Amino acid sequence: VNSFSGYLKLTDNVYIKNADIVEEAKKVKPTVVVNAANVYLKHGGGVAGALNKATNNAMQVESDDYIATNGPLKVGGSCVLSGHNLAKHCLHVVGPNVNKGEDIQLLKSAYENFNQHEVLLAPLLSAGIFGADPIHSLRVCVDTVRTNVYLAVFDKNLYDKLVSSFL
Ligand SMILES: OC[C@@H]1CC2(CCC2)CN1c1ncnc2[nH]ccc12
Repeated sequence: VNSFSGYLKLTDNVYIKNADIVEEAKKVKPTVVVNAANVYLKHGGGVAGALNKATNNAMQVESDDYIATNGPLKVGGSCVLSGHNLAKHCLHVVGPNVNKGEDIQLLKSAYENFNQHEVLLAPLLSAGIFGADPIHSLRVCVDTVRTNVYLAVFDKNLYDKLVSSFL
């Protein structure tokens, strides 16, 4: 039993809800919140910009030190950093950005990072400003993640469409 509330159950382990991931994380304070990151951890817009603003830019400060030490992530890769005031840990995961020409096949690799954590609050990777089809992002998530994932979908039109089209 965990403290996630109001989710629709899609499969044995994947749940989905219409919610702002920032407000969800502040309420639940999960062990792991997933960020929709880029390889430079420049948290400018989308989910990443929203999560960072909620930390008063502390996420960006920590991220810049991480990059200065380790260099950029790989597309499809991830790193674990602090969850600041939002969660115990933030898993920064790089889904492909279709608007940069990145291979959509790397989306499965991105979701595989979730399997290293027993429970996560997460967005749909590569959705939104990353330019991939959110219906596709959901299918890959369901077919790749085996740990317990609670998906926060920002757009009502998307959320209702995601639910009504789910196979
Ligand atoms: O697939 C990620 C989706 C796609 C997006 C562009 C249209 C809606 C942003 N995003 C979010 N998902 C959950 N919580 C969020 N909080 C702030 C942004 C955000």
